[PDB]
Amino acid sequence: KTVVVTTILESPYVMMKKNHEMLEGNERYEGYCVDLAAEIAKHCGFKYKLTIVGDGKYGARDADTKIWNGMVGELVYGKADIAIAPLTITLVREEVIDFSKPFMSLGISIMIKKGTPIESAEDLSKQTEIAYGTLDSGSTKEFFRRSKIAVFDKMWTYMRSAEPSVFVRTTAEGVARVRKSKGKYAYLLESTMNEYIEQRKPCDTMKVGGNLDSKGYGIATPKGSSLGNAVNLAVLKLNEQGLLDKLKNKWWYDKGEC
Amino acid sequence: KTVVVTTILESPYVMMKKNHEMLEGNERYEGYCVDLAAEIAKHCGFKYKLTIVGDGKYGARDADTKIWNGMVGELVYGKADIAIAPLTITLVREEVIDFSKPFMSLGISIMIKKGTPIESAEDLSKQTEIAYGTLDSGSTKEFFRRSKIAVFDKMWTYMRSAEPSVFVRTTAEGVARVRKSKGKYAYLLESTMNEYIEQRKPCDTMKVGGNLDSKGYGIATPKGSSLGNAVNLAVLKLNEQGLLDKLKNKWWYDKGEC
Ligand SMILES: N[C@@H](Cn1cc([N+](=O)[O-])c(=O)[nH]c1=O)C(=O)O
Ligand SMILES: N[C@@H](Cn1cc([N+](=O)[O-])c(=O)[nH]c1=O)C(=O)O
Ligand SMILES: [Zn+2]
Ligand SMILES: [Zn+2]
Ligand SMILES: [Zn+2]
Repeated sequence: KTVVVTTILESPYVMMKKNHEMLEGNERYEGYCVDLAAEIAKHCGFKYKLTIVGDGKYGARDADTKIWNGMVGELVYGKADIAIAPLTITLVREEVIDFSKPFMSLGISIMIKKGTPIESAEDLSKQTEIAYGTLDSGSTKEFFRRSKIAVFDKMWTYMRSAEPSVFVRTTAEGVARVRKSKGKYAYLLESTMNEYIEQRKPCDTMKVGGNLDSKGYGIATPKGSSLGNAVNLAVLKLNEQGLLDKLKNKWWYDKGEC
Repeated sequence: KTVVVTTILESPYVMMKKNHEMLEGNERYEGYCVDLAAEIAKHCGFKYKLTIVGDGKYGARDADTKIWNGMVGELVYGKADIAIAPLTITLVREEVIDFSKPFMSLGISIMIKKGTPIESAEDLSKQTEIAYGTLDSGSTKEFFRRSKIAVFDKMWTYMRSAEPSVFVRTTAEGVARVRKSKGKYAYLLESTMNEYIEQRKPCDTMKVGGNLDSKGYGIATPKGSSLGNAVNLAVLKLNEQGLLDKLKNKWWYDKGEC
């Protein structure tokens, strides 16, 4: 009866409260997705427990073992009832789990250390001085692997063969590498996260250019789950009553340090 | 079985071609949604007929009789098998029809005659010299009817009681009203249509401000349609292959005149 919610530690969606040691259950966490979970739970009339995905991944199918990892895996193998996180709606995932309508729009975007002479993906592709990479597991990497658009395939060819690895294990690892590399590393990441990091100290990064693509984050449930329909109606309700915009502002711009 | 597709005359989604005489059937029409129809038809593998919704409406539910009109009505009562149109995904609709994931994102925006002293919704609401309204039936009018945000309810209050009616039966009628009102009428409408008009001769209007909200267009099917799942996976496939971005560029900005 208590609904197990799988999610991921990724600011500002889900963060440990300063003092989580003294708190328990859901109280240990805070963020956009924590607020959204409370709201969905409330408008669906269920009680829930938040849990952080064990392997810290979003969800991909291993080619060899054909096994699903990450949050998607937790839903597929029945370890969780619902996932509320910055989880991208994709065709390959839609084939094994259900998604609500998107609660947030976004696209792949470019993060640079301020001053870097890059204005676009095309710019990145036509040069080698400035290295670039992505979160080495998720829909961003997958976007580039699969793309048939020339500029993106050109970038993918570079990135897959670059040594040392241009790929990073976490978003933070990616930001730090931008910040620390005197403008010789650029980072391709989802626009929402780019915009968030842009308003954080030391305020030395920026988003350049437009998004390379358009997609959305959705709340996921196991196929044929009994929560799917209600959860979906809830996201639509909360979007129309302005909540989702409220929450974006609270966690992005009301907190802005720049 | 040939699939009856319901849609609506709205540029650049569905428009009559210049030479539609001597053309027959699906060939009389061109537009973003026409190309969209064809591609979905190839990827779910069916044959279809394009038909323009008889009453020229998007879809709303008569409070009195509780009957659905517009394209939504045609799905609900079994007159059409699928709507492919700039149809907004909303809560009241998702309760009686099925939507695919969004094929396009957008928001309510303001259109002015060039030179009009308005920069935002607040500006509209704080004055009376300049009249304003919406498509008198659709998701936009409903957004204002329902809004609790002070500025939008302030506008709504004015709008509902305005004389003469500031509402219009078609986008075309709204734009003509802006163009001929010498700047005394501003028009609230979806960002996609606003962006398109701004790039067309006589090039005398402009989109001012940001979007007042965020949402999507989806393809709709009757609840429990066999087509439901297939079309959904098709929209995700097209978005990921970059086709949708291709169509948007072809129809919006390769067609610019200003
Ligand atoms: N949303 C993604 C995971 N994911 C996250 C980030 N990020 O945290 O900004 C990214 O830059 N790229 C990516 O694929 C998923 O669903 O795979
Ligand atoms: N997409 C809407 C209908 N609809 C369309 C336009 N338009 O064509 O830009 C508008 O300005 N307002 C509106 O409610 C829905 O489906 O009701
Ligand atoms: Zn800690
Ligand atoms: Zn609530
Ligand atoms: Zn195709």
